[PDB]
Amino acid sequence: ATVSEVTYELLRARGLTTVFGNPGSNELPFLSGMPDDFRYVLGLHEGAVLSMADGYSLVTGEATLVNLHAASGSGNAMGALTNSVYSHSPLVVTAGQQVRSTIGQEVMLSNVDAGTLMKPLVKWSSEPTCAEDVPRTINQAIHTALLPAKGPVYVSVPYDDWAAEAPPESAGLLAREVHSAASLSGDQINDLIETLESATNPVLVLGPAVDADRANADAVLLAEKLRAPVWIAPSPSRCPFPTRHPSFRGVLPAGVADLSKTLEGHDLILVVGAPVFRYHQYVPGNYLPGGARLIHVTDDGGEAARAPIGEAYVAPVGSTLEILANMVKPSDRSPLPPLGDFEEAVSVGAGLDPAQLFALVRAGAPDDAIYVNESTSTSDAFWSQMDLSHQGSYYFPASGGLGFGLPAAVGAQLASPDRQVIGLIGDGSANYGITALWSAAQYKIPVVIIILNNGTYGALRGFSKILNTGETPGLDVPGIDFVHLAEGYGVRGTAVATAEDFTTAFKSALAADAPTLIEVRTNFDES
Amino acid sequence: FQGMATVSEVTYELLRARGLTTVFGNPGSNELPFLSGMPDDFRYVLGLHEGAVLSMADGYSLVTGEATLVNLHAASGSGNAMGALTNSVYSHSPLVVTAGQQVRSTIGQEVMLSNVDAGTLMKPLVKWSSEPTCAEDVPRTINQAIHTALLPAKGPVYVSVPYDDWAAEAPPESAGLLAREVHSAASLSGDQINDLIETLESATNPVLVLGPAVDADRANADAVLLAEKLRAPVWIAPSPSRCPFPTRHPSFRGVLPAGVADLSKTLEGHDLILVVGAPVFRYHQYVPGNYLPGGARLIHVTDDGGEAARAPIGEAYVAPVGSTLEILANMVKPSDRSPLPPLGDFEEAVSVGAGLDPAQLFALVRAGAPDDAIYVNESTSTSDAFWSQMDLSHQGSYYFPASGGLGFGLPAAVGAQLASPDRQVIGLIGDGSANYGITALWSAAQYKIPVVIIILNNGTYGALRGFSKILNTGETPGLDVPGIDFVHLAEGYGVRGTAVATAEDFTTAFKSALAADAPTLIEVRTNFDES
Amino acid sequence: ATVSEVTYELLRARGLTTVFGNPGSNELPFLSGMPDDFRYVLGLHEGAVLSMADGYSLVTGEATLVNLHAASGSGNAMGALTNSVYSHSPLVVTAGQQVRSTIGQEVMLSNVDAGTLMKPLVKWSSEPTCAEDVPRTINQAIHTALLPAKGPVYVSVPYDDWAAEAPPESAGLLAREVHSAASLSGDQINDLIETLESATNPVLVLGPAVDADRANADAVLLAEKLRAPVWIAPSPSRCPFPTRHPSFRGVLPAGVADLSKTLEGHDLILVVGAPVFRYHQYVPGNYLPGGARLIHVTDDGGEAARAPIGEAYVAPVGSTLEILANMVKPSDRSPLPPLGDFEEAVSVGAGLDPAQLFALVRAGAPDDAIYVNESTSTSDAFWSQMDLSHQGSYYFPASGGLGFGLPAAVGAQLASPDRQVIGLIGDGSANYGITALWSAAQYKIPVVIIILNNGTYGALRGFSKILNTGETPGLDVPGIDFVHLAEGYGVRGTAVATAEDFTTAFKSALAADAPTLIEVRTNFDES
Ligand SMILES: Cc1ncc(C[n+]2csc(CCOP(=O)(O)OP(=O)(O)O)c2C)c(N)n1
Ligand SMILES: Cc1ncc(C[n+]2csc(CCOP(=O)(O)OP(=O)(O)O)c2C)c(N)n1
Ligand SMILES: Cc1ncc(C[n+]2csc(CCOP(=O)(O)OP(=O)(O)O)c2C)c(N)n1
Ligand code: NA
Ligand code: NA
Ligand code: NA
Repeated sequence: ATVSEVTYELLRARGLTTVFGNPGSNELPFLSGMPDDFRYVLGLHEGAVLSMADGYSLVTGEATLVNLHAASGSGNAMGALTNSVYSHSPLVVTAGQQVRSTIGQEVMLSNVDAGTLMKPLVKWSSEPTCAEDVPRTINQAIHTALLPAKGPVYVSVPYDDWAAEAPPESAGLLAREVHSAASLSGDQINDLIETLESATNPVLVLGPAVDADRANADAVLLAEKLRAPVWIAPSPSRCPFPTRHPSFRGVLPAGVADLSKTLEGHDLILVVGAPVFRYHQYVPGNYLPGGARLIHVTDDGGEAARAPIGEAYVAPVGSTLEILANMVKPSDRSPLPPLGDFEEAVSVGAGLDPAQLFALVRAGAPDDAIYVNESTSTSDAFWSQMDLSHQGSYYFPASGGLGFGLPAAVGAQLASPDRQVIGLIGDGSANYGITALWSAAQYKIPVVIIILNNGTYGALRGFSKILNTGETPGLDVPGIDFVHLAEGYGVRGTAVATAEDFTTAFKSALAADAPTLIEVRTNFDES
Repeated sequence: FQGMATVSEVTYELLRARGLTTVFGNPGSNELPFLSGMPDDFRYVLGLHEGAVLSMADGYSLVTGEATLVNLHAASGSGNAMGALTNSVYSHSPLVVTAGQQVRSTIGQEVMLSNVDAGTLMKPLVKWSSEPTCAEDVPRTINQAIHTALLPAKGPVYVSVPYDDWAAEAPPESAGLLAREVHSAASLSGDQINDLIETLESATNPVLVLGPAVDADRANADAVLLAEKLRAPVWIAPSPSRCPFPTRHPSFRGVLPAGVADLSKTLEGHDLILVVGAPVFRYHQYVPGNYLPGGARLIHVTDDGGEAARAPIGEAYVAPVGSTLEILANMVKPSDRSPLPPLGDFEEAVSVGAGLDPAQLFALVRAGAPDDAIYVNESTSTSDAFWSQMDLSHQGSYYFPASGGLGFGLPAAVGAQLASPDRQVIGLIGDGSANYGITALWSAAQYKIPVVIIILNNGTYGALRGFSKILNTGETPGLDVPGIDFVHLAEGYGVRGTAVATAEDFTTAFKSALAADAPTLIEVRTNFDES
Repeated sequence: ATVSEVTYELLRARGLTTVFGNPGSNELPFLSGMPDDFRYVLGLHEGAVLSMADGYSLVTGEATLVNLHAASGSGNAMGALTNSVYSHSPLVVTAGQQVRSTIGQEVMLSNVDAGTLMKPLVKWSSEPTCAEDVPRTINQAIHTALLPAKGPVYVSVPYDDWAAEAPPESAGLLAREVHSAASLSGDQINDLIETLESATNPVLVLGPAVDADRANADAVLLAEKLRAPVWIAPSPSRCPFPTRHPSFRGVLPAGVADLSKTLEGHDLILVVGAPVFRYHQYVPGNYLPGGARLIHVTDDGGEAARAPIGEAYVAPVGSTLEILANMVKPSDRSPLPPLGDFEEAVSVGAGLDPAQLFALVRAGAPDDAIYVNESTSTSDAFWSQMDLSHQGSYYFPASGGLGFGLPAAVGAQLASPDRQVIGLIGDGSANYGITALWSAAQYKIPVVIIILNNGTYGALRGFSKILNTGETPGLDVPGIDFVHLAEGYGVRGTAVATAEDFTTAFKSALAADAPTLIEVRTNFDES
């Protein structure tokens, strides 16, 4: 058996039968041995490749294989790889390397220190020391990617290694499983449940790891038992809670003073499956309101260690929430009132207000749509206006690395055969991942992409107000036709400027067997 | 005192002092405080994508020779530029890349848009990288960054600055920083010359192999004079990124093949290989055999000590390529050989197919294009065609990505053109390559940069079909890129584009494009040999 | 309140009141603010300091603070720090750095990239970006060091930072706790207990994490229930099991072929709290014997991912073993017979055979002595001849980094007020940590150090036989008088070459209230 034959038998064994790639000189020898039950998904650009892989991974929860070209290809993906770290995405990224004997002379398409290139992002990286060790290195890469705290891994393989004889002890590799402890001490539970039934006025703050661990329902049950309001942790990348449940209050602001002012009056903040906290704008003050204690539950030891306040429990979010939800006593307090009806959304301007666009999307879109959002200035509008209740209904770049949305939408859709993925991309964001449109065309991936085109980097105009920087060079991106870009990559696109035309183009796009792009002209509030 | 200056005011006074008045950027939360203090004599060039930004900066740098400033956003923006940065390393391009970082007190908690270990992110590419330990040290860190970028062996440097540092009071002793110069020894021992000239006048049949650093050091003329004096054939070192010699000079023989056995077979018969301004060697395809032909000794002259150390054969001299070549050219004795005959006429260029053969397209480009065009090439399968068919005779006439990192060509062309007020830049980009830097077309449109971009569209990754023959890998997934309209992409970014499939229509579209005051794209349908 | 005042209030809060150090220019400002309830332990050499800290940490289980000097001081400790990684030792190593404004100009005693210097060893390293962040960086360092998988952390602090005003939000830091899930799913248990009661002829292989988690008793109960033989995993750094219990069989050989041949006949290898496996000598072949499946239980996800065979469970070793021990059914199989008598130990030679010296040590030493071993060629002798029956009775350098033994003995003794620590150091090993004798003298630490002096690097003569390298330069270390070295550092020393004189010197040394060193002349088998 060759290193290639054993590696492929192993990827199949682990469910990595979808490969996202942009190929090169040094990866043809890997790709040549590829079996017929595997599918290769080509992207024209490594950032798109990797972000497509990321979206595919987020929807499935499964590890996902990426194959990139040398240093130039791996480098082009570093920006996207940041999002994978904070989204706890088990991408397994393999890179082709030049013939093993020639790397030292730095011949053309040598990756010099391949283990260093992708640090400090990836949890783990290896250039195996010999062809023999390539299969076990890939086994270790996969187990490592799926180990709490989940995350991306990188393996650089010299192209001549694939042809080498595989080591005898490789039937051994296939058989390997690695399990995580899926709970925490019985003693440590009774402390959590005492503190919860103790609290006079508690609040749940929920992060992406609740959505990742498919614990939306157990979060709901725990909010019902405590009659507790529920906020989403700041800078959210996923939606961990039904947005029209009585307990839902929205997203905490990502300012230190602003977040503590919002939670004023609560004696216990229980934060589940989020860092404490993913602040953004620098607005200094108190982490907590007076007379408040914070309990913190996370898969990520890094998150628990680096928090500046609180009592953390490092444990699986799924299990913990399931246990607490099924064992806390219903409280005395009255069940919470139903939420106000959705605020009314008028539009005065040449185009649509984001608030109105999202209300039109709510009315038109399937009950079980998946929304891949990368529309930086429209957050307040989205949350005040969307009705999400399925697991896995919202994805946003977890480190605000732009060029996630368009590609992640395509990848999410490929993973989601019976759920409609709708991309809501700004005109700025779309340019970082535009070539993923070609992949949707080629592989007939029926995504809907909505470009919110306000002619500007809106969120950066928002910041030049808070930072008193004023009229800075390069806030404006005028003169982009996204219909021309879509047709350039073989995707059918229409431009739209009124509610009636949008409702039409959207109803149409949801019916389509093919990728569709709608360019909406949107208005930016210049206060 | 009332002579109180901010870190921003001193940094800007310094960038002006050093000629870095052109800034390439894609902005973010953490860079607005830098950009806000930017003066009026400075120009910001926005790119929609950091790889495009940085490749534009690279092109601008290659034409001028000067250090060039880039400003990127945090970890996500810096990471998007790692691919492009590889080309900067092998092209010895003095890019100074600054990145915004989150407020200094908040980086440890890893708040949103924290770069965690900013110094590690860009290793091992950049020669040098710093996150200064305080606001006070930001000006000197940037001074050091610039001197370091321009120091043999030239290359890219990275500085991550927390955004709150710009507003901090600058250190007292900063008039001192401006006054700073750093000079490199621009020559080598008199004794060491007489060894070079003895070995050269010794050789019964010597050959010059020339690399990018001859073009970088503006030594094209002195290389010519040296080839005239030795009546020596001149080859370009393999996997060239620049053209260091006139391609229609008597001595010109073309590009050495980038295989070990193939290169040594080509130089068979020569007793002295003098390699100037190149690694030994930038091989690509693994074709094993002898590094040198029988009876041959290799002299190797390079600014780069790394290149001299890592070479697997040869006697190297680490010295400035410019000076060395100037000295040798002016002091070697005319040899007892006949001056070399003029080159044959250009081979004839017929095209059988639905489109143009690259050899015919390049012959049409030769006939249409000004004497002094600059060509930015990123067309991987068309190399033999280019060299057999182009008449390059001026410094700085050819750029190709120095680590074959694709997404250099389109953006580097735009940047090269911005730097090149009196010379037409012509991009020759494949349909594959163009997608890695497509957004640089927007920058050309916005800033009214009169580049001509020729997409050679053969519907495929041609050079990878070339490789699946040599590597016996066969029908591999993802060799084909069908269903892309570059005219639609150009018009999408506000560049005027036409598609063309015959010599008559190409000659027309090209004559027109060269007259334009605006970026123009010609999509040529080309033929790929499947037999 | 200054960064120094808050840092000290925090170290006290966390029980880090014992500080091991070698001081310099850049650490005086930290040390000056040290309170009276704290003790500083000076070592003359950073390797010794850090190995002393390691020994102190191993006996207590607690995180332990080290303070080193700049790049030259930190560099001198890199070797010792390797042992801390593989011994899962929560050392918190702080280093002084030059004044923050002057680091860039690389003035004298600048650490250039302090975060890079100690990678890839330490789990985690920071140079805080400002004085304000120094207390939280140290809080994060501590939590990180104690988080499964435990290990060393490094923090470089510019000396001017200690004097800076501390941030408002510092009462917050003190209050912080981080707990680990101290168990694993009820479902995942029933799989373990089925597989164990299933097996016709199972074997326990035990590693250092059993001793670290104070699970010696529960390992015993589980071996009694399965009437199972117990081996220690190869290259052991701790003793996880009573050596005179019926089930005890010794240490597995650290060769691939040799280990699988030893376990031939077993259908289930359960490995608890060790890597799979810590091989040394390259003796190639089959990882497992035919018809064998390996279950692997570890706190370390790194250990579980990189293993080349086995079904791994990443979980707390203490809990797991306690659960299994209390819930597996007693088996049909006959209770195991009492062990063979200790083999006879005669000596023909100018000195003692190691086997005879260890039998003299067995007879003379308290039931509950702690042995710190760094005697590379004497392993077979130690295990065939010692009666260890208590938690924390054996320590050996976990990456065979020499210069652990002498210092770890001193540190172990300082931590161990009512148990006698006995160091068994070779003449080779002793030179790497000799200066720790000074620390024992200064702080009146009643360690007993036995130098086994065979005039040679014995284990390297052992290897030049297996590697057919022959008479290699530098196998011999003649002309060293350890009595002169002891007295040089203010420790009482005697040299000894017969059983009768050893029994005398040893009886005397156990009576001492002061460090004592015995140099025994030993014989090396050149066969
Ligand atoms: C790779 C990368 N480059 C730059 C940024 C900075 N950035 C964040 S918000 C923003 C504006 C994006 O514009 P658009 O998508 O149009 O959103 P809008 O604010 O207009 O709703 C930019 C450029 C980033 N986060 N990531
Ligand atoms: C960033 C990057 N990804 C992948 C490669 C591998 N590669 C080498 S040539 C090539 C095909 C591009 O060819 P194209 O521009 O279509 O020109 P042609 O081969 O048709 O002449 C690719 C993808 C690379 N060099 N750089
Ligand atoms: C820091 C370090 N350097 C070198 C070695 C290699 N080494 C391992 S065993 C050994 C010899 C030590 O001999 P000694 O302690 O006298 O014991 P003996 O072999 O005679 O039992 C050496 C040099 C090592 N393990 N650690
Ligand atoms: Na916008
Ligand atoms: Na092509
Ligand atoms: Na010895």
